[PDB]
Amino acid sequence: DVTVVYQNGLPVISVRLPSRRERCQFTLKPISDSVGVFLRQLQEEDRGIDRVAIYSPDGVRVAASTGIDLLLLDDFKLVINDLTYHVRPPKRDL
Repeated sequence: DVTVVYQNGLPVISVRLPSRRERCQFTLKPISDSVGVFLRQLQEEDRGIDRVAIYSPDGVRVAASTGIDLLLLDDFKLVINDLTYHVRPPKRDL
């Protein structure tokens, strides 16, 4: 799976990327990082990623400008190449 865990107050997203078996974790800043920033970090991590996107649980594409704080208010789907991951963050205030 893709997991979301808060460490030292910040969300840490751990992902399996297509080109290696070792998982990679991405620490994000909810107040300043955006969806698009995180997708760019993923692509920079693994050149074997041809395509990456995030969708709502209802399957609607999430805007790249959206803050990570808003994204982590509820579940989401993370598409990496031909795999879709249902991510379930821990629900926190805002």
